[PDB]
Amino acid sequence: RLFGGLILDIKRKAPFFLSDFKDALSLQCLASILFLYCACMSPVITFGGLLGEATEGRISAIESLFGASLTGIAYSLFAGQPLTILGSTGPVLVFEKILYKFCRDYQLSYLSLRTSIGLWTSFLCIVLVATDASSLVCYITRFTEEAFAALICIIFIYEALEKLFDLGETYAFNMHNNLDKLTSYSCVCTEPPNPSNETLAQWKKDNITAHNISWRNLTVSECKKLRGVFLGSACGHHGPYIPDVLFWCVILFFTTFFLSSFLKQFKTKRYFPTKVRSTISDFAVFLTIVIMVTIDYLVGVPSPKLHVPEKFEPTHPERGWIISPLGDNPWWTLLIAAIPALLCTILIFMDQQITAVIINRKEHKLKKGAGYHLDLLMVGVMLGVCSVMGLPWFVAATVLSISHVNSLKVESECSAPGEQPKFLGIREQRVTGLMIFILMGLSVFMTSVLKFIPMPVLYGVFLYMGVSSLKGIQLFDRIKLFGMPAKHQPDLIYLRYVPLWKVHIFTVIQLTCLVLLWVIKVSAAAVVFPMMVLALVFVRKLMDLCFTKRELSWLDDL
Amino acid sequence: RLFGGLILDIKRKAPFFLSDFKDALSLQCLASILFLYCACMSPVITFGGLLGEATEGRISAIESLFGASLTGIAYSLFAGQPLTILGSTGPVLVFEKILYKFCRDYQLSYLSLRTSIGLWTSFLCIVLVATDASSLVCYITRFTEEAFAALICIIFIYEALEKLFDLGETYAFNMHNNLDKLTSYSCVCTEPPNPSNETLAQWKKDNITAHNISWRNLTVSECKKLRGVFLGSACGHHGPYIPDVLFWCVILFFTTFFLSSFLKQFKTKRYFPTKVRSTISDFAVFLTIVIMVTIDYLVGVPSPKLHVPEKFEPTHPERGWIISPLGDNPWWTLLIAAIPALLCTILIFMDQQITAVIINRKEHKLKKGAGYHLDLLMVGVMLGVCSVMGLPWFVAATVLSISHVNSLKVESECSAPGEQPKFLGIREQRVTGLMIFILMGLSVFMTSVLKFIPMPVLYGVFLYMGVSSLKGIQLFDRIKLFGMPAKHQPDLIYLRYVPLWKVHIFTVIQLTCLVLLWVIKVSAAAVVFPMMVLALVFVRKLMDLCFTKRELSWLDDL
Ligand SMILES: *[C@@H]1O[C@H](CO)[C@@H](O[C@@H]2O[C@H](CO)[C@@H](O)[C@H](O)[C@H]2NC(C)=O)[C@H](O)[C@H]1NC(C)=O
Ligand SMILES: *[C@@H]1O[C@H](CO)[C@@H](O[C@@H]2O[C@H](CO)[C@@H](O)[C@H](O)[C@H]2NC(C)=O)[C@H](O)[C@H]1NC(C)=O
Ligand SMILES: *[C@@H]1O[C@H](CO)[C@@H](O[C@@H]2O[C@H](CO)[C@@H](O)[C@H](O)[C@H]2NC(C)=O)[C@H](O)[C@H]1NC(C)=O
Ligand SMILES: *[C@@H]1O[C@H](CO)[C@@H](O[C@@H]2O[C@H](CO)[C@@H](O)[C@H](O)[C@H]2NC(C)=O)[C@H](O)[C@H]1NC(C)=O
Ligand SMILES: *[C@@H]1O[C@H](CO)[C@@H](O)[C@H](O)[C@H]1NC(C)=O
Ligand SMILES: *[C@@H]1O[C@H](CO)[C@@H](O)[C@H](O)[C@H]1NC(C)=O
Ligand code: NA
Ligand code: NA
Ligand code: NA
Ligand code: NA
Ligand code: NA
Ligand code: NA
Repeated sequence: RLFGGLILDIKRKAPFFLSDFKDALSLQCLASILFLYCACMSPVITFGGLLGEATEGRISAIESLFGASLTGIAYSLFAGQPLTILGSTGPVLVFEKILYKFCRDYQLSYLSLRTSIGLWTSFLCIVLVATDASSLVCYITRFTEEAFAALICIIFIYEALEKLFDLGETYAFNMHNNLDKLTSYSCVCTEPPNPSNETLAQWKKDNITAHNISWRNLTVSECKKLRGVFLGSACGHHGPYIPDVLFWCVILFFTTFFLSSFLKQFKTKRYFPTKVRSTISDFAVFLTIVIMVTIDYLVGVPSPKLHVPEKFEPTHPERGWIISPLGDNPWWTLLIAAIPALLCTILIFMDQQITAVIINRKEHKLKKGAGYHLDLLMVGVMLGVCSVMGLPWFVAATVLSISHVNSLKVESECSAPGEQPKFLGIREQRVTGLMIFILMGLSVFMTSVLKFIPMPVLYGVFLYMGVSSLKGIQLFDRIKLFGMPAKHQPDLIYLRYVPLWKVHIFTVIQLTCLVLLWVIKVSAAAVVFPMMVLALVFVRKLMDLCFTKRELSWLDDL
Repeated sequence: RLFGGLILDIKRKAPFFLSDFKDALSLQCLASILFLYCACMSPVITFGGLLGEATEGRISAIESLFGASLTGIAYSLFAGQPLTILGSTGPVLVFEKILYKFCRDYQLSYLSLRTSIGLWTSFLCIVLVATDASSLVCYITRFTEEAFAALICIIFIYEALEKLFDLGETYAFNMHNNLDKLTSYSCVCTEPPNPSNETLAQWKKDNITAHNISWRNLTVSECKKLRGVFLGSACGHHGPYIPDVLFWCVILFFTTFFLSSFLKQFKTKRYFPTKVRSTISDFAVFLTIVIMVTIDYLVGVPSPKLHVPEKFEPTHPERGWIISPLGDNPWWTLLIAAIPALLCTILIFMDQQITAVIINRKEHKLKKGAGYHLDLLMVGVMLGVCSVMGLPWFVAATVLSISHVNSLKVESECSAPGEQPKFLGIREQRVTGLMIFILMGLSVFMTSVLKFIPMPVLYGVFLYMGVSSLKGIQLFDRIKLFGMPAKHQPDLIYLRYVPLWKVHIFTVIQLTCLVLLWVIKVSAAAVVFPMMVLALVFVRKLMDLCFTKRELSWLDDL
């Protein structure tokens, strides 16, 4: 029948609707909210700023904030597994870059074509929900759901490190200064000899006379605007050297990670009460942020800070929030815009479904059942709504969702004569995501407070999340201690039943696939990256050949 | 009889003399030498500089280096337990200060009186060796040998941290600068209006005319010498702000400690060969120094460096190395100088014997026997020699000796059946100390290489040594997990046979004594600090009262 899977999922999920809200009456829920609000805001603002730069000021940060708030609210209220956090995906930012120049190349209107493409993508997603294609989830095995996770976590860690490495270019220090000659250490703005006729043109259309302007007062920004030349002993590539800002950022970045790691380990200590070993051990990354913000405020070094937009009206002065599919375009662009819609729908479907498969793993001991058809239906509906309103596209994010799940773990009480309380289950609820995405939409009113949060602290939090998300994957348990290392082995039940060289070959097979994914990740096919989930399944099928089925579904499997 | 204990100790130690040299044919010996050379040099130079400042340039760093080399060589060649490292104690830099005002307030010669006092102290030490008073070692129990270790280690850690905290005063950064106004950020030396008549006097006896001198070129050191005034936007309390030197020092200090801790943990890893898990796991703090020196050289920020003196002749131009007891003093100062000799001999005897008791603990599983009379005899002989030559006094150091012993530990090669390799014994030898104290005396020729070692790296090494020396003390094993904490307990055999509240009272008794030692450590009695070892024994005697002897020598004396 049609819509049969959706009806079955709604019937399964309906009984637990009230329990989903009632189960959120503990402190760990507020701890997760405060943990994830800051860690989820920063990517949204960065993506919004990048898209506004790429689109000449059409889709800026405020539209990204509003779209994220709307999509998160309507996903947390009505969906399947509510522990999935929708988040702005890098890939998208690629799809606009080719699009806008395309709209610049011929003579087309960007917003109308984008809205038509989004509407047709939403229609195709609804059709896919009708056909019940999500049953293809039955084909994904542990092989993919333990490679993709490792690749995404490693990429996240590398991006977190690269974001810190980038700070050295903007804030360049002096590699060779004499501490005895500080009396002769200054930068001065002077007029440029024989300036380029381009700059002369600039001055003329700005009515700028070289002679009358005082040059010895112009500050760095004004000097760069007026195209001046710096002449001094503290000059650099472009602009005076910035003293002691980079190393303070490095100290902030590493101290935040180390302090969070230390504070998230009081559930193993013994010299404390039971209400102090689980109240500053579940609040490890919110106490860290406050402490580091206070330290940064006391020291007073001007490190980069978080800028949240203050206005509420749209960025472009003529962007009243509605976009008809066709207002300044020929009628055939609607019928041509459907061609990219198939690719976009397939890509979004595969990304959302692989994230849902990763989240609903059997090791998390889910009690309330999960549904895949409703997730895709609501993702498509909000994709259409966001496309009509002129808002950026949002799909599931893997690292954020894994960190959300890991923050609601429930552990038992004993552990000294035993160890690390046995994991009993994930706290199943719907208030955490709703509150996170409500607070995201209200950040326009709390700008005066969010301006005190330095960026290196957020980068350290990102690195901590990326490192902590690794714990749990089965891949590493082989990769770490099987391929090369030593001779003796741990228990590792799968060995209790199979040859060692077979395990080596199995690990090598996964490693080659991971390397291939990394190589073709950036390449020229980053546009169609997640489509590769259609390739690992083919390799898994072509593995029963030189593998007996017993070894096959004993060393993989689950 | 007379000298009986010395004869017995010589008879015990004679058989193993050749084995002591032959057992030093492994790599761990060179590893210990390279570990301890740098960690032992820096205190010597710092103490020498401080004493030269306090004595107006009579006993500078070069005399300290030469005295340390001589004393270490003659102690390693002929002594008892050769794992004790003689080192310049802090207490002395106080005697040799007061003894300076004196020789001035009155009208005495410093070197002659100091030599007479040292000679009489050496004579009293030889008499103590003759009387065989070192048998009083039989009275020291585990109670003291586990406080005086904990107190010394904690003091060492605090001093290592304070040495880093001190760097903020010399290199002061700017707590509030505007990054847009770097075009107006400079310091300028200008002539001081209505300068003090003191400075006028200075200029007159130096023939310095205010008018003709150019003030806009004088550098920071020249400006401070000429008593100028700084007038600019980058000025501070005294002198221009130093950009990005303090935070680089902090990064060096903490990175060295973290990297050393990480590198000294490859004896637990499993994904490496057996010749790479014990060649960069016993060379953990010498690879760290090289890596951090290379990083500091590549970055190029002018952090403080290690200054080793280059000259070989004595500091004062008339200090030909010999000092007759009386050359410019009345003949009764020799007979009066004996009064402080009793106190100095008692103090040195108690310090050396408590260090020897700590080192020769039964847990280290010493095979070759130890002797206490010969240690004191040779310490006294070299104290007399150093006093005659005009060199600073050297006695045993606790943290350095403990780190020397811990660096020669021999571990087994079986961690799979059981656990971490069971400690088999301390490698007993005499080449390590001899080579360390030979290399210390040759540092005057390798100044061009030692100048590249930054000081924060050495402070990080000091902190690592102070932290690692804590591991092993029984005190903490109670202090950590008995007094306040939780309800359940580990095995801890002493409990297998006694009341818990008794253990609490026992720990409280030790804590009160430790607090008293800390309080009277600085006080006004730091001169007579180690004499307190005569007080803990009295408390130990007055503990059998409200303690049955069974509980007493089951929880206490091991
Ligand atoms: C670059 O600036 C120069 C300097 O004013 C200008 O060069 C003139 O170029 C035109 C032809 O394009 C000539 O007829 C003039 O004689 C040139 N000026 C001189 C002083 O020789 C011009 O403004 C800029 N050059 C170009 C090619 O636009
Ligand atoms: C920069 O502008 C100021 C403002 O006129 C001038 O520099 C000095 O500013 C202070 C404070 O306002 C006053 O003593 C005088 O206005 C200026 N002192 C002088 C010129 O000796 C000046 O116009 C500009 N500075 C330079 C170097 O051109
Ligand atoms: C401090 O400098 C002042 C300024 O030159 C001097 O003060 C003179 O003090 C003597 C007595 O000590 C008087 O006879 C002079 O008349 C003082 N000078 C003036 C100008 O009044 C002197 O060099 C210094 N002061 C002292 C007390 O030594
Ligand atoms: C500092 O001494 C120098 C040396 O005479 C002078 O400053 C300039 O130095 C450069 C390089 O030697 C030369 O252009 C001239 O010697 C100086 N230029 C000038 C004075 O315009 C000057 O004597 C001193 N500087 C000041 C500011 O007094
Ligand atoms: C330059 O001069 C013109 C005419 O004199 C004037 O219209 C224009 O506004 C001036 N430029 C600026 C930036 O005001
Ligand atoms: C100052 O002048 C006197 C005599 O004119 C001279 O002896 C003295 O050397 C000069 N000062 C210096 C530092 O040379
Ligand atoms: Na990711
Ligand atoms: Na990231
Ligand atoms: Na994803
Ligand atoms: Na010490
Ligand atoms: Na120290
Ligand atoms: Na000592």
